[PDB]
Amino acid sequence: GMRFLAYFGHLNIDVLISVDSIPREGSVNVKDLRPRFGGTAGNFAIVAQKFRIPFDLYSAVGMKTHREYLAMIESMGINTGHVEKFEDESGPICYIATDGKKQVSFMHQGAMAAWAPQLADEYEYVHFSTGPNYLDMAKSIRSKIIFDPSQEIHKYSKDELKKFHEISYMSIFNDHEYRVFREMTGLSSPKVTTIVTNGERGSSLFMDGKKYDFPAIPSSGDTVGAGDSFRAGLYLALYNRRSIEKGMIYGTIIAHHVIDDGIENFSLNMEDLERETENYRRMF
Amino acid sequence: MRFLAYFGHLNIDVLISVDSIPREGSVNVKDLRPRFGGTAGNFAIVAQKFRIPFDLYSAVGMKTHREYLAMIESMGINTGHVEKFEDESGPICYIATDGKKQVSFMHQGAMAAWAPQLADEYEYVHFSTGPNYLDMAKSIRSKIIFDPSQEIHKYSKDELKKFHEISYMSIFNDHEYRVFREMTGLSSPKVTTIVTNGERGSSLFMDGKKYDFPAIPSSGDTVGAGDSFRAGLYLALYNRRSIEKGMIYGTIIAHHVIDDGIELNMEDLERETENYRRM
Repeated sequence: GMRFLAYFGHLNIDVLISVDSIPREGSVNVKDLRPRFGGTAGNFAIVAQKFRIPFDLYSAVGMKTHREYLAMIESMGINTGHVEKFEDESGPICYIATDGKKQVSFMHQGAMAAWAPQLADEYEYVHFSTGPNYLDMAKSIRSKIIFDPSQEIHKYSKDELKKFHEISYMSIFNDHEYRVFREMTGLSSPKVTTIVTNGERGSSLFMDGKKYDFPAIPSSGDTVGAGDSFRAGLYLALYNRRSIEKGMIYGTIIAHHVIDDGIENFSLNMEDLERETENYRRMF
Repeated sequence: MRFLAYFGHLNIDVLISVDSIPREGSVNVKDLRPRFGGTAGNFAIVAQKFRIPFDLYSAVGMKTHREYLAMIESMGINTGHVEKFEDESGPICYIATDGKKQVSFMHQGAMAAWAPQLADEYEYVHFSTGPNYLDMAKSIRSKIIFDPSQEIHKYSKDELKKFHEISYMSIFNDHEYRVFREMTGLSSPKVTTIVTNGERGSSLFMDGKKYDFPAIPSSGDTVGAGDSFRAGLYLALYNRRSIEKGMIYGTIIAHHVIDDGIELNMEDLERETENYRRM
């Protein structure tokens, strides 16, 4: 039987290393050390799971570093059957040294660089975010493909970018990545329906040769994973067979609540979401 | 009464290899691997190969040190006096390297939450790196070996002089001995003192004399060379040999670990020791 969504991304661990001053060379004392479990797949999964959106998470992790992350998401009821587990690898893991006035990130792909993804079953939607060899999978399947390259926009050639975009049902970018895309490809406007997020300011939808703007709801809190909350709202709409406008609004409202409340203490009933969505729609 | 209580770090070095360490932003990690080390760890590994009876005193955070404990336990090293903090991580050092340059981010973690208590009576107590061990040292009647190492700077002028005066022996590398003399204002030692100087060997300051022990020409991994030397020193002390014997034992064991690798018969050591004496 055909499933709803296969979602491809990273289950990244950020090791946050807080120091007074990052030196040029030599040692410095770590004031605070803590991990943050995230990445493109992880942040989506955690929010999407809270809404009971069906999805098969596709990723690759190194068991030298990712045992606790796997245990956490599995405890939330998230199926890790399509997450490749490399016993003698570490990663994806990023060591982030910070003083406030500077930041240095040491990114170890590890397991994600070792992975040869294979699409198991047939899906209505396949979301390709960060990771290896996605265009080879994209080309061969008949699913509605969402192209979401994020920080990996630079690894694709001009023809790979135009190809992946043209075969996609929708492409998603942030403001910077859209400029890089247009520039790398030579496309002035999108060939397919395209979402361009713009952090605190909101997001835009390029569709039918027109640009529709979705202003952000004022928020105050942790913005880490706000894009993934937004994507979870989009899929909530798609799952319920709602309009893309509805999906943009759902994403906007959900991103806002997760920033303000935090995903742990965040609940939201569909009745509120729907009322808030029609209010938003009438106002703009 | 037990032979030795050895205080130090069970340090995990997270070696992060990159093509170039950036001023800001990200960089891809070419190679990522752990190295289990520290003063307590490197000593414990070598000392256990010679079956020297010691009680390792340390503090580790279970968030990061479970595979380290696993390794030393599989070598037969008892971790009964290694404090195990469930909520803490560390001691752990994140070392970013590009060949030309290096940056270290040291997290004491469990070592910063440790309040050491000395359980049994010991003949020898070796205080290397960790908390201010002077409060313990003051109270005990054991033969104290003061080995401040990279933490020489944390002790005040009076603390350095005190710890040194109460010690049976003090041990330093060349840099730490300079630091020691400048902070305390002492031109020469007050108690028997060993000063190591890598490839140039080591010196024993005893009875107002300096006895030089040139190193045995080696080529290999120098990580833990000083800790191997200390294991040879305690091998002679365990077998009731003289200090001169310990210096030679240390010079030979260090050399063998550099050349032959960590992963020696007592009769072989006794003959090699005799051959060292005759140049």
